[PDB]
Amino acid sequence: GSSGSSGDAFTDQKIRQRYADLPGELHIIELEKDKNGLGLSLAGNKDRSRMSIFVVGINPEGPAAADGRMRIGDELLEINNQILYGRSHQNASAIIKTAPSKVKLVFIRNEDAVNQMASGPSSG
Repeated sequence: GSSGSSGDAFTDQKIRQRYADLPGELHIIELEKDKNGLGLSLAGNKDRSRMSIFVVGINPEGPAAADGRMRIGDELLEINNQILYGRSHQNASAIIKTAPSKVKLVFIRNEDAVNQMASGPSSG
């Protein structure tokens, strides 16, 4: 009866409570992919053993920049109903690419993150 794959584990209430243990503050903002998409610089945690996608940059041409909500230090957790926790930053971007114009980004804001992140995308 109009019912298929059930799973309310991606519900905001569950998202905030799931990462409620984190020190920072969960910040869920919707950014409409721009001509290029969600242009954000991701980088693994200083220590490889520690997996975590941080924001060491926010493309001034992307949406995140236009909105003016996302900042440096945010730790992406989920994107378009897809948990990134554990996966490599590279993956995250991939998920967004396949995601539609509108994409729900669920990250955390911690003034200590900047100290945790590696801050080294090594692009060029």
